[PDB]
Amino acid sequence: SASALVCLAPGSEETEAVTTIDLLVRGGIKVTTASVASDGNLAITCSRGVKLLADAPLVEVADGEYDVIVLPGGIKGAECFRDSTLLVETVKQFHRSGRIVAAICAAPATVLVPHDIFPIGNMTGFPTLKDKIPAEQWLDKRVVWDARVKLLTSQGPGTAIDFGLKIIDLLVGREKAHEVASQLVMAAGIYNYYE
Amino acid sequence: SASALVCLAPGSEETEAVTTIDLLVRGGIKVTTASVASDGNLAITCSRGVKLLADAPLVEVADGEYDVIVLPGGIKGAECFRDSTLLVETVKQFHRSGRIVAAICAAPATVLVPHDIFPIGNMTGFPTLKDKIPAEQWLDKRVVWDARVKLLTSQGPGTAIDFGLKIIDLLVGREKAHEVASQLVMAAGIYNYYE
Ligand SMILES: [Mg+2]
Ligand SMILES: [Mg+2]
Repeated sequence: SASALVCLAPGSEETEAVTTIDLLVRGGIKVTTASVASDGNLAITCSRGVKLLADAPLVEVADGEYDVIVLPGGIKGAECFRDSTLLVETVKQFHRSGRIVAAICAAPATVLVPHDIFPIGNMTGFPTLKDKIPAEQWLDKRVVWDARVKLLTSQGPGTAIDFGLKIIDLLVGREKAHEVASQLVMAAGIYNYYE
Repeated sequence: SASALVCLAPGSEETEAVTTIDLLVRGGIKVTTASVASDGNLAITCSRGVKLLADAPLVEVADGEYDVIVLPGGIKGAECFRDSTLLVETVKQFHRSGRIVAAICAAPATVLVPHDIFPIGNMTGFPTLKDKIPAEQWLDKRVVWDARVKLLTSQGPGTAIDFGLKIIDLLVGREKAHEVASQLVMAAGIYNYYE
């Protein structure tokens, strides 16, 4: 029953987006990808040229019943998100309605901080952009989950597995996260949800 | 100047394919994606439903002068590769002309073994498919580079970074592989090609 709205824009980071989508599907989460292209185009060219088809334009699915909204990074993709009134309103509405906001890489500093969506809360993002996250909020962790504000953040292409697994934990739980992790041949430095 | 031909078929594993493409581009390698087993259609639905647009049909690019041919996994995609005469012949021709064959996940066992492409090569692949690789050829390692036959293999979605980085090391050098690795925020456990 859990569901995720994964946003995509021209210049989104394709490893971040695709890894996350794949993991969520493996976790039994229904995924809808939403284009935030300004014209509604669904055929998105990502930051390294990968061409990815979104399922729907954001305006058609933003009001949907999703448990989490996911913001991939990629500098130009994140700038598109920042500059989209609809995207920002949608993020705010997920937060205000008690749902989860998940953002990786460039997205925290580029989207969340300028719009002051989370004035209180811990967050991370891509490390070269750490001076764009307020110092009292920054943590240098692969994933940061601040349950007080239901904000999940993560750092870069290489933390996309950690990020996706944490979304699975938050939507479906530890058993499913561990199950998905066990499928991947993941590196020892990524938490695998069993103790 | 280095270039790569990344093959895509219905059911290819999208994290494996996309992570590899992204890393290669970050390494300064020109990447062409080719659809296989689709009668020329460029829209490829991957194993978890991610839809990619390939650059060209394989038949149109198979005789390009790429330095490496990359075979993503995903069991259905790898079966399409196995069952495509053009794919198999292209892989053989890359090898005979002194170029690299790179295969991940289901691709070694599904494509390389049944066609006896590398009959005494050493190789890895997805662990649950160990029984599909002749016992004397199997290594259980995140990445295997058999320099004698120019065969690069790797294990799963979670080894796609390791796989892509070794391609960069081989085609454009260790310093570039480290530069790319340093961009990613990689997990502990993955080799970063530093000094
Ligand atoms: Mg503040
Ligand atoms: Mg044999």
